Amino acid sequence: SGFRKMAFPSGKVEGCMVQVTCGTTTLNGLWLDDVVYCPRHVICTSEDMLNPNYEDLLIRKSNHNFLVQAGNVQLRVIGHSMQNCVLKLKVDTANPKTPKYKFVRIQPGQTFSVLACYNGSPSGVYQCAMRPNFTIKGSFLNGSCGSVGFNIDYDCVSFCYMHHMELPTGVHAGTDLEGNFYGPFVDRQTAQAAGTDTTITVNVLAWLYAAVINGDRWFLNRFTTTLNDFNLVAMKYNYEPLTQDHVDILGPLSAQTGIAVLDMCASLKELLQNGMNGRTILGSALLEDEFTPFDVVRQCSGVTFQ
Amino acid sequence: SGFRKMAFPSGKVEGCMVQVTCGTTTLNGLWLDDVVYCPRHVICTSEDMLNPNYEDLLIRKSNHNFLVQAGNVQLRVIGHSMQNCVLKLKVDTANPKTPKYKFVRIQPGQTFSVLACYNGSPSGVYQCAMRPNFTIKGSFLNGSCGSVGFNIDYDCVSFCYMHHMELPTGVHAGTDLEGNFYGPFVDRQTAQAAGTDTTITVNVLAWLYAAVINGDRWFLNRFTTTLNDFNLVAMKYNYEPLTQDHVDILGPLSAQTGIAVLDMCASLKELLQNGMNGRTILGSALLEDEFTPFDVVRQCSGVTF
Ligand SMILES: CNC(=O)C1(N2C[C@]3(CCN(c4cncc5ccccc45)C3=O)c3cc(Cl)ccc3C2=O)CC1
Ligand SMILES: CNC(=O)C1(N2C[C@]3(CCN(c4cncc5ccccc45)C3=O)c3cc(Cl)ccc3C2=O)CC1
Ligand SMILES: [Cl-]
Repeated sequence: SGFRKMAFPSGKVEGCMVQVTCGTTTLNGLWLDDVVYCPRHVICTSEDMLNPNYEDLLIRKSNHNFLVQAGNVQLRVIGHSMQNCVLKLKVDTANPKTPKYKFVRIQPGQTFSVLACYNGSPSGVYQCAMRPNFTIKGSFLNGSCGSVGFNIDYDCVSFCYMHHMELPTGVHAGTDLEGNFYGPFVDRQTAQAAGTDTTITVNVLAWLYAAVINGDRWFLNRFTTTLNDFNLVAMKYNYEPLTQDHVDILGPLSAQTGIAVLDMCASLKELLQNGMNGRTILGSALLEDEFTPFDVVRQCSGVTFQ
Repeated sequence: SGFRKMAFPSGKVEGCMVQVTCGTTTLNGLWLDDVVYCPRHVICTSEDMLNPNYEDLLIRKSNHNFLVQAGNVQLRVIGHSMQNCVLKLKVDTANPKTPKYKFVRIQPGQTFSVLACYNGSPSGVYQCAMRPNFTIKGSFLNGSCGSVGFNIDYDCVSFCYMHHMELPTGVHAGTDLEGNFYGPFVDRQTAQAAGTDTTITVNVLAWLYAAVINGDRWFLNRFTTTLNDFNLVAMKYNYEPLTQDHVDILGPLSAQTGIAVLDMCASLKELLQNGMNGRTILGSALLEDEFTPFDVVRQCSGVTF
């Protein structure tokens, strides 16, 4: 019993974190095999950030201008290249702690663990979701760039995020491990803003199923709804549209609890209209949207507390 | 910017988790140097759990009855002994991944990271607090016993909790690494319950300071209070009493924000009496009490390990 915001054990990622320095700029790097991946803005000064010409800044750099530090050991940079917004530094030593890994690009609504790092040293681990507006509500200070997001399903680490910047509303933007940004963001200090965010409906439904599994049913009602009528209500509360894909995805949780997806949608419609009236669901007074259907299945018991 | 429930990086603890099997019972063990620590109930059958005489159950076991597995390698048990509610299995190999460590017993209100494990394999990491009623609001299933709680102080892992059981309300009970339970619990299948819980006042105040540091200031007011008047109100709402030690502990956060501790206490009094009126603090409609003053300072400064 219990339901917590749970991160993957971070050890496999801790053994990959290094410090990358170019002149006066220092940030974090991810060392996998003989390559160190890091944000390309490590070659920029604060003045370059308004309209940087990365190709022009990079061509003036040699391998020996990049200082990579792994623990207390200096790695030797033997090559460099840029791939989108990421810099790939070829080093003379393969990481002996390199886990089994893949680079995966995630979709909005998907969750991941973040290992926040400073100066190549891990400081903390927390759970995050890719918001529908392609930002993440992380906890990062100056020096955290190059910190990564990942999932570890079945002992293989799937790296999905590298941290690049904080927007004016305090939310965060970054790229996949191929340097492609999530959202319409650029690694430029030009005026940028997070778009209006919405609630991840499929995740709130998954979390309502987690509460039924753990033994709570107070929020259920005798009603059902159509998918279209549910979406007309959801969008009035700034909730993302629920698609047939989301309904299909919620199938296993629906079978385990015996509550049809559109019946759970009717409960969600009622919760949005009435609020909680002093009650909580899994220790929360707000409807949680940062647990996916997959996260609920992973954490919750396979036996519903009927 | 941003404020998340953050755990310590778990790698140093991951390298210590092993699987311990005694007959049909399998649970987790902590392998430090040449000793594997685990809950002593690993030696009980379901019937034994009703009224166990652990010394009598243990005397009937030999070293080979304990199967310890580290990854895909079997560890050879060369000795065994009991210390309170923990079983210490002496093995023939010292853990090459043993970090610098200490066993520490924590007080209610203190937070720690839990590395939830099943079959000796880590599955997740989360942050939680020792409740004033000595239980923890964890997330554990059958097979999680022997999972540990810890904090990191520079390079040293301070182990503070080992998981033993789940109470009827779904909350959890366990021991320090010396086998002494937190709370009036026993490792027996008998009628036991979590007592009435209270809110950790010093932690709520720390989290209000974290919110101010992050730009959430709507709850601040021109008023102040005395410590005694605040405690009379806090008692009415099932909040733990605030002591002069708690006030001293909140000093740095008070200096950084310019909001005196008793000034923040007046803000907390108004929130208890009136609620939030449709507003949230750090994305929460409830007053959060699982962040200590130290956790707030650490997350708002980026302390590394
Ligand atoms: C909040 N940002 C800023 O004040 C500044 N900034 C800097 C930066 C790099 C570091 N960094 C941060 C990343 N995460 C958290 C942070 C917290 C507090 C300060 C900075 C942080 C950035 O955002 C950056 C990178 C890129 Cl690719 C594009 C633009 C910027 C940028 O705007 C200084 C001007
Ligand atoms: C909820 N518990 C139970 O139904 C049972 N139980 C078993 C147990 C050992 C495992 N375990 C659990 C530990 N954390 C989470 C759990 C989730 C779901 C089932 C069990 C869990 C226990 O509590 C145990 C240990 C001790 Cl030292 C004292 C008594 C018990 C005990 O009562 C079965 C009867
Ligand atoms: Cl995805």
